[PDB]
Amino acid sequence: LGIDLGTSHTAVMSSRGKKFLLKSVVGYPKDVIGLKLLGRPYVVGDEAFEMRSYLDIRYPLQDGVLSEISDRDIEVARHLLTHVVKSAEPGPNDEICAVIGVPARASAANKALLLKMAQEVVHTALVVSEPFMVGYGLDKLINTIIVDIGAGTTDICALKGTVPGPEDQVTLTKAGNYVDERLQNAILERHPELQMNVNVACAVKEQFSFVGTPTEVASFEFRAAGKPVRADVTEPVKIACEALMPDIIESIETLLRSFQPEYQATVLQNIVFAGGGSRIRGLAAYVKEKLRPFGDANVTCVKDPTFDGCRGALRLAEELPPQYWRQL
Amino acid sequence: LGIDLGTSHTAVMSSRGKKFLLKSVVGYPKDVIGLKLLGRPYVVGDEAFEMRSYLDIRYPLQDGVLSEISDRDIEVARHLLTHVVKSAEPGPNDEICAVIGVPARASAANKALLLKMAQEVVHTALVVSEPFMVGYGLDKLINTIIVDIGAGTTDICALKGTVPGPEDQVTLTKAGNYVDERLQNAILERHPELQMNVNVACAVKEQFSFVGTPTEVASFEFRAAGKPVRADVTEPVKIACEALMPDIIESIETLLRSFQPEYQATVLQNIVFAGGGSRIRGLAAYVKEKLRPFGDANVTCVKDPTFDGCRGALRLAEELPPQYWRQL
Amino acid sequence: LGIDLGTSHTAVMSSRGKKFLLKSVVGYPKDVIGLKLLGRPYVVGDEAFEMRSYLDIRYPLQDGVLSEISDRDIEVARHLLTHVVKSAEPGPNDEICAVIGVPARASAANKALLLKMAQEVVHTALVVSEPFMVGYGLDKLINTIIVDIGAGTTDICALKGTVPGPEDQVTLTKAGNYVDERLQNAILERHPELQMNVNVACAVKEQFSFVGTPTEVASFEFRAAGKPVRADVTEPVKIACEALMPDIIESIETLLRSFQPEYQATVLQNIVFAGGGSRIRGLAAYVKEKLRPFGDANVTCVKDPTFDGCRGALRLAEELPPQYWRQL
Amino acid sequence: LGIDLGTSHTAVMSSRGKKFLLKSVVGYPKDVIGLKLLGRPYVVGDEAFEMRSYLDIRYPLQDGVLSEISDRDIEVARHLLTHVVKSAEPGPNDEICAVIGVPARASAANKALLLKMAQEVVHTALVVSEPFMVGYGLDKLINTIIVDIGAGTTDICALKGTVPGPEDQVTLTKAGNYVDERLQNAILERHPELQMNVNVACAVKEQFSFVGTPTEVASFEFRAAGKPVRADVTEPVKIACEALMPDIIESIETLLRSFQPEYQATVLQNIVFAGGGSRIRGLAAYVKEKLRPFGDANVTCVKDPTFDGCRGALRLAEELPPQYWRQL
Ligand SMILES: Nc1ncnc2c1ncn2[C@@H]1O[C@H](COP(=O)(O)OP(=O)(O)O)[C@@H](O)[C@H]1O
Ligand SMILES: Nc1ncnc2c1ncn2[C@@H]1O[C@H](COP(=O)(O)OP(=O)(O)O)[C@@H](O)[C@H]1O
Ligand SMILES: Nc1ncnc2c1ncn2[C@@H]1O[C@H](COP(=O)(O)OP(=O)(O)O)[C@@H](O)[C@H]1O
Ligand SMILES: Nc1ncnc2c1ncn2[C@@H]1O[C@H](COP(=O)(O)OP(=O)(O)O)[C@@H](O)[C@H]1O
Ligand SMILES: [Mg+2]
Ligand SMILES: [Mg+2]
Ligand SMILES: [Mg+2]
Ligand SMILES: [Mg+2]
Repeated sequence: LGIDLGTSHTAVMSSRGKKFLLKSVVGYPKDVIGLKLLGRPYVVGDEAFEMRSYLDIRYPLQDGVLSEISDRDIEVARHLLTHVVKSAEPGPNDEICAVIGVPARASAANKALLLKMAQEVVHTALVVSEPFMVGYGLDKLINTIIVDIGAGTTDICALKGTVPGPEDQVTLTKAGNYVDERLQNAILERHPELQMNVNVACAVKEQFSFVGTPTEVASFEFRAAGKPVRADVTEPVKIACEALMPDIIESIETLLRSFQPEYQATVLQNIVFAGGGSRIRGLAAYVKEKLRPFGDANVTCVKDPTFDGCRGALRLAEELPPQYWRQL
Repeated sequence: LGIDLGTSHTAVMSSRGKKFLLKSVVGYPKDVIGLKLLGRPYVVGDEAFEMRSYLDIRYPLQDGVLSEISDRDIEVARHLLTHVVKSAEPGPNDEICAVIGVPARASAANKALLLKMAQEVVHTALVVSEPFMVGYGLDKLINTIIVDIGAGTTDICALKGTVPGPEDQVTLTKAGNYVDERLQNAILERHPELQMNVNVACAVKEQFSFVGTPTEVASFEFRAAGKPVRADVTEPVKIACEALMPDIIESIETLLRSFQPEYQATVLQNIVFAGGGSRIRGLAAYVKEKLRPFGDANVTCVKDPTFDGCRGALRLAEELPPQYWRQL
Repeated sequence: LGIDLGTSHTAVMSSRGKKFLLKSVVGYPKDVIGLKLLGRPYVVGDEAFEMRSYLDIRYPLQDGVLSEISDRDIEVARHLLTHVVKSAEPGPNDEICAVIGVPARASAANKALLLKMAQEVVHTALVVSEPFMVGYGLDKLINTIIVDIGAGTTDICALKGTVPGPEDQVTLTKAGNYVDERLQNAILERHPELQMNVNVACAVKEQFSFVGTPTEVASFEFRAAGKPVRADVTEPVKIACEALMPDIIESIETLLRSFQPEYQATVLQNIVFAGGGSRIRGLAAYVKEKLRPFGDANVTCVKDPTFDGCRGALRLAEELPPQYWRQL
Repeated sequence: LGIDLGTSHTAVMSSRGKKFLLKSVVGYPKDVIGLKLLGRPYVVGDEAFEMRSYLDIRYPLQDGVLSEISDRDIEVARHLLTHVVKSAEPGPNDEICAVIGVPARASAANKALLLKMAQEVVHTALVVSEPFMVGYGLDKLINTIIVDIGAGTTDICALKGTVPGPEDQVTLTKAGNYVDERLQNAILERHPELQMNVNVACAVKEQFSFVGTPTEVASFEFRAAGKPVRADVTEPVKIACEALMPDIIESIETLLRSFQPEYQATVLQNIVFAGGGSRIRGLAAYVKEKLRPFGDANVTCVKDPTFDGCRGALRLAEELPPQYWRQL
C-alpha cells in the first residue's frame, strides 16, 4: 500500500491493484450542532474542503509531514485511516504493507507515529520519503535533482545512489504557504489594501501561476465590501513569487559543489519539478534559459504528478524482499 | 562592536568600554496615540511592551538575527539601529566594525541584510555565529557541545579542533515558542479548559521552570472566566517541556556516532547550555545525573548569558587583524 | 651529533656528551585559529601528537623516507632541525658533525636531500645505514643479522665483515603500518563491524603485543557508536599480527642460502631484533622455539631501543678521521 | 594461456589463437542497484569504470603485486578468472597451462596466491616475469635493458646468467601511481591550488603527455572551487615528471656497474621502453639527446605495447616444451 499522503491530494495505489486518488484535510464539527446527518463523526477529504467553514480543522500533517495530532488522542489519524484504508480494505489478505510518504527531513517521532499505527492496524512499518518514491518510480539515474514544491515544505533532493537520508539534502520551509503570506502582503500594498485570507491567496496562485515571465493576466475579483469589482493585476504577484527561486538554486549549488565530478557533470540529468511546482509556468526560464541565469542545465516538469506518484507506489509494492524490509 | 541579538536582551559592548542593557520588540504607532515622528518614531524595547496594544508589532528578529523586515524597505532595521547603534555611537571615530550574532544555520539573505545595514552605518560587515561567540566569551577546550536554547531556535553545535566555523551544525525550530504552543495545548485539554495566550504560557515558563524533577509548585493565576483566581498546580507544565529533551540529545548522539575516536572521547569537556535553557531547573538531571541517563558527560549552565555575550565581543574586539576581517 | 630519528622518538646524543631523548611528528596549525607565533611556529613532539586534531600533520618521513613536500620549501624538516638545535645548542665550536640514520635501501636522491639540508646547517654529512648504526652501538660479531622492525619499514641486514656499505641489504615495506591495516581489516570483517581508525589500531598493538602465544588478554574499548563499552578479545589480533614474521624469515632464508660456507656456520651468531618488534611478546617463539620453527638460532631482543640508539652515536662520535669524513 | 594481468587492462592470447584486449579492476555492488550477485557476479572493466560509485572495489594487485583480499575469502580474484578465462575457455581440453605474468621481484606469498588460483582452474602453475614476454616476443639480443613503464610496476629486465631466474633484476614501483602522487602535489603549487583525485590526474597525463620538452598545451577543466571551466596550463606537470627519469637512470647506472664488459658495451642494442610511458613525448631526450644527458646510448620505443603484449603471450604459448615447464 503505497500512499503519497500530501497537502492537497492523497494518491493511493494498493498492491492488490486498485487506484483511489482521494483528497487532504480532516475536520470534525466545530460546536455542538447536528447529528451525523449534518456532519460526520470526523470528516475526511472532499467534504471537509466543502464544509471548511463549518468544521474545526485540526492539522494532521504540519508542513507536509506527520506531526503528532494536536487533539492529543490520535483520532485525526485514526479516522483518516478509516476513510482511506479501512473503507477500501482488501478482503483476501493481499499481504499488505504500508508505505507513507514523508518529507525529506522527517523526524523519528514521525517514524514512531507511523510505527504505532502500523502495529495497531497490522502493516509492516516502512518509511520512505516522497522524493525517494519519485526517484524509484520515474526511471531516472544519478543524480537527478528532484525539487518537490508542495504547500507545506519544499524538498530539495539530490542524494547520491546510496540514498542515505537527510545527509546531503535539505527540506526548506518556504513553500506555498510562505508565498500565500507574501501574496497577502502584496495586496496590502494596493490602493484599497484588501485583507483577504489564505484560501483566496491559494486561488490566485492556482489560477494564475505565471512567475518567470510577465504574462499579462489579472484576477477579476471583488473587494471586502462585496459590491466593488475590478481586475487585480499580477505585477506584485510576480514579485512575491519569484523571491523563492534564489533559495532553491542556492541549495542546489551548495550540494553540487560538495559532490564528485561525475555528479557535478549532469547537464543531462536535469532538474525535475514535481507537485505544485510542475504547474507553475516559468521555472525553466531561470536555469535553462538566460534569466537568472543558473548555469545551463535543462529542466523537466512532471506531467500529472498525482498519476506519476503511483508509479513509485507500484515500484515499492514488488517485491520488497523481507530482507529489505528489515534493513529499511 | 558586538551586538548580541535576542528576545531577552539586545546587548551592546562598545570598543570604548560600556555595557548597554537594552531590550527586544519593535513596533510603530498603529493609532494616533502620542506622537510618532516627534515622540517615538518606531518604538523599541520595554516601551513597546508597555504600549503593545497601541502599536503595530512587525517582528524583525524571529529567534535570531535579521529576519526579513516585513516593512520591506529597511524601516524596522533603520529605527532599530537608531535606537541601539546611534545611541552608543563613539564620537572619537573609533575603528568600529560590525559584529552581529547570527543563528548557527544562517542564510545568505541574512548576510545580505547585514550588508544593507552595514551600508547604513558604514562599517565593516563581519559574520560570527552565536555558538562560536559563546566559545569566544567562554574559552573552553575541544570539545564542549554548545547548545543555545532561546525563544526562536535551538542551535546545537559541537566544536572542531581547527575551529573552521559552523560547517557541521544543527538548527532546530523547536524552541521556547514551541514549548508555549504545547503549554496552550495542555491547558486546553484540562477540566476548566483554560483560555490563556502565548505570553502567559511564557510567563509561567519564566517564573516556574521546574522540568527535570517534580518540584511541587503552583502558579497563582486567573481562570478561563478571568475574575476567579487560585494557585493552579503546574502538573502538565513539567510534561509539556519534558518532550523537547529527546531531540536535543538525539542530535548530539548523531554527532557522536559520526565523530572519530578522538572526538568521541571528550566527556570531560562536557556540554554547555546557554540562553533561556540555563535558567531551567532539572536540565542537568537528564545527562549528568541518572535519569535519562545520557552517557556520562557533565553539564554546565551559563549564568547571566547577557554578560558572556559581551565577553565574546571583547574577544573579537582585539585584535582582529584586517587579514582576519577579509578572510571571514 | 647522532640522531636516531624515528616515528616514536628522536634520540639525541651530542658530541659534548648530553642525552636529550626528545619526541616524533611535526605539525603546524591547519585553519585560522590562535597564532603559531604565540604557540609554536610548527609544533614538534608529543605536543603535536596530543593536539593532532588541532594541527595539519603532513607526513615528513614516509616509511623512513623524506617526502617531496608539496609546499616546496622544506619547512617541516627545517623546524624539526631547529627543535634539536634548541635542545643541544653548540657554544665553543662544538665540533658538530651530522650522523644521519637512513633506511637500508635509501636512494641517492634521498641522500642528496639530506646532504642539501646538512649544507644548510653547516655540518659534515655522514650517511650511515640504521642497521649498521645498531651494530656500531651494540658491538656484535659476524654475522649477527640485525632486523629493525619499525612503523615505516622493516630493515633486514646481515652484518658484513668490513662493513663496506650497502653490499646486500633489504628494506621491506611491510611493517607496523601494514599490520595496522590488517588490524582494521580484522574489525571490519567481524560481527559487530567496529569502526576505528589507525591511531586506535596502533594503540591496541602497543598495549597488547601478544602474538606468538595465545595470552588471554582483552582490550577494554568503545564500540563503533561510542557509548557502548566492552572488553574486546584478541583472537583476531593474534591472527592479524601472525603474518608479519613469515615474510621477515623469508628474506633471511634468502640470505642464509646466499652465504658462503664460513658464513653458513653462524648459528651461534644469532639474530637480533630492534625497534617496535623488540616489544612484541612471542617473537622468539617463531625462530628459537619449535613453532615454525625457523631452524634453531637463538633470538635476542634489544632492551630499550631508545636508550641504545645513543650508544651508536657515541661509537660514531670519535675517530672517523679526515679519511672517514671523505669516505662518506 | 599467456595472461598479461594489469591494473589498467589485460591482454590474453588463447591456444585457439584469438586476442582478447579486455579491461581490469574488480568490484562488486555495494549500494542497492539492479541485482547484486546476479546482475553481474562481480563487476570488471568498463562497467566498473562507469559505475564506480555503486561498487565496493577491492584491489588485488597493488603496484603489480597480489594482495591478500581484505574480504578474507579470496573471491575478488576468483570471479575475475571466471569473467575472463572461463568465458573464453576451450571446449576440447586444448592442453592449457596457466602463465600469469609476475613482477621481476615477486615474493613466495605471490606464488602461493598463484597456487591457490591454479587449483581453482586445475592448470599447471607456471611463473614467468612480465618483461620476459616482451624480450622473447620482440626478440632483442642480450642484453638490451627493457623498461616497461606501467601504472603499478615498471619491471627492469636485465637477463642475468646461471643461478636461478631472478638474479640481477628489480621491479621499480616508481611508476604511474608515483606520478599520480607527484601530479596531485604539483597542482597544489598553483594559485588556487587544485585539489583533484587520481582519476583526473590520470586523465591529464593520458591526454597531454608532454614531459621532456616544453610544448605549450592546456586542458579545459575545473579549478579548485570548480565553478569556471578554464584552460589549465601544464607548467607544473612538466615539473612533476622531471624527477622520474633521473631515478630510472640511477638504477640503470647501477646495472651498468654490475654488467660484464661485454654486457656494458651494448649502446647499439639500446634501451627498449614500453607500456604507457612509451607514449610520453620527450622520452628519448633525457638519455639519447643532450639533456641529462645519460651518456649517449640510443633509445627505442615500442609501438602499441598493448597489441604487442599478445605477441609475447603467443611466444610462451608455443611450443612451451614440457621439459621446460617441469624445470620452471
Ligand atoms: N495550477 C496550479 N498552479 C500553481 N499551484 C498549484 C496548481 N494546482 C495546485 N497547486 C498547488 O499545489 C500545492 C499542493 O502541493 P502538491 O505537491 O501539488 O500536492 P501533494 O502535496 O498532495 O502531492 C497547493 O499549494 C496547490 O495550491
Ligand atoms: N527564568 C527563565 N526560565 C525559562 N526561560 C527564561 C527565563 N528567563 C528568560 N527565559 C527565556 O529566554 C528566552 C530568550 O532567549 P534568547 O537567547 O534571547 O532568544 P533568541 O536568541 O532566540 O531571541 C525567552 O523565551 C525567555 O522566556
Ligand atoms: N609495547 C609495544 N608493542 C608493540 N609495538 C610497540 C610498542 N611500543 C612501541 N611500539 C611500536 O614501535 C613503532 C616505532 O618504531 P620506530 O623504530 O620508531 O619506527 P621507524 O623505524 O619507522 O622510525 C611504532 O609502530 C610503535 O607502535
Ligand atoms: N598516452 C598515454 N600517456 C601516458 N600514459 C598513458 C597513456 N595511455 C595510458 N597510459 C598509462 O599507462 C598506465 C598503465 O599502463 P600498463 O602498461 O597497462 O600498466 P599495468 O600493466 O600496471 O596496468 C596507466 O597509468 C595509464 O594512465
Ligand atoms: Mg507531496
Ligand atoms: Mg541568542
Ligand atoms: Mg628506526
Ligand atoms: Mg604491466
